[PDB]
Amino acid sequence: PISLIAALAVDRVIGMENAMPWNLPADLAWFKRNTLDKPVIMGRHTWESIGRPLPGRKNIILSSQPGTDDRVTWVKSVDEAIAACGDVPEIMVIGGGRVYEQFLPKAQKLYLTHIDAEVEGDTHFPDYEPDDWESVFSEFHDADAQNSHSYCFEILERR
Ligand SMILES: COc1cc(Cc2cnc(N)nc2N)cc(OC)c1OCCNC(=O)c1ccc(C(=O)O)c(-c2c3ccc(=[N+](C)C)cc-3oc3cc(N(C)C)ccc23)c1
Ligand SMILES: NC(=O)C1=CN([C@@H]2O[C@H](COP(=O)(O)OP(=O)(O)OC[C@H]3O[C@@H](n4cnc5c(N)ncnc54)[C@H](OP(=O)(O)O)[C@@H]3O)[C@@H](O)[C@H]2O)C=CC1
Ligand SMILES: [Mg+2]
Ligand SMILES: [Mg+2]
Ligand SMILES: [Mg+2]
Repeated sequence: PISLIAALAVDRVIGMENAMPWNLPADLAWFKRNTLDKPVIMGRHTWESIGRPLPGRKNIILSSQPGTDDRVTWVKSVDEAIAACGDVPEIMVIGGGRVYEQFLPKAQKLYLTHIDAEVEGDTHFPDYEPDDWESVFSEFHDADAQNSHSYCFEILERR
C-alpha cells in the first residue's frame, strides 16, 4: 500500500516559503522515476507550490475546503485520499510536512533523498525512529553541472 517520498536537507529541512530551498533536477528525476504510473497524494500547500497536475499519475489533493481545479481529485480526509487511489500496488505520498506527519504511521516504505546543503526552512520532515527502518538501497552522487549539491538516494523498509 503506502510509501512516502521526500527530499531532506540537513536537519530534515524540506521547505521554505512554500518551495524547496534548493534546485536539484537529479532529485526531481528520481521522484519521477519512483512515482510514474502510481497515485500521488499531496497536501494543498504542495499542490499550490507545484502549480500543475503531475502527468502520468492520478493526482489526489487533501483540503478541508471545496476543490478548486477540476483536473485533479480533491478529498477532505486521509481516509478519502486512500479510497481515491483504488486497489493499486503502491500509493505514493509526496508531501508536504503536515501530510507526511499523518501518513508516516501508515507507511511501509520511505524513499529519501539526503541533500548536503545547510539551508533555512520553515517545514521539516517528521522525526522518524531509525531503529524501525531497514535501509535496503542507497546510492551516493556528487554535485555536477546540473546539481549544485551532493546528495544520496535511500529506500527504507519498515522493520
Ligand atoms: C516534480 O516537482 C516537484 C515535486 C515535489 C515533491 C517531491 C520532490 N522530490 C522528492 N524527492 N520527493 C517529493 N515528494 C515537490 C515540488 O515542489 C514542492 C515540486 O516542484 C518542483 C518544480 N520544479 C522546479 O521548480 C524547478 C526545477 C528545476 C529548475 C531548474 O533550474 O532546472 C527550475 C527552474 C528554476 C527554479 C528556480 C528559479 N528561481 C528561484 C528564480 C528559476 C528557475 O528557472 C528555470 C528556468 C528554466 N528554463 C526553461 C529557462 C527551467 C527551469 C527553471 C525549477
Ligand atoms: N521532498 C520535499 O522536500 C518536499 C517539500 N515540500 C514542501 O513542504 C511545504 C508544504 O508543507 P506543509 O506546509 O506542511 O503543507 P502540506 O503540503 O502538507 O498541505 C497542508 C494542507 O493540506 C490539507 N490537509 C492536510 N491534512 C488534511 C486532512 N486530514 N484533511 C483535509 N485536508 C488536509 C490542508 O489544506 P486546507 O488548509 O485547504 O484545509 C492543509 O493546510 C512546502 O514548503 C513545500 O515546498 C513539499 C513536497 C515535497
Ligand atoms: Mg509561480
Ligand atoms: Mg526522495
Ligand atoms: Mg540553519
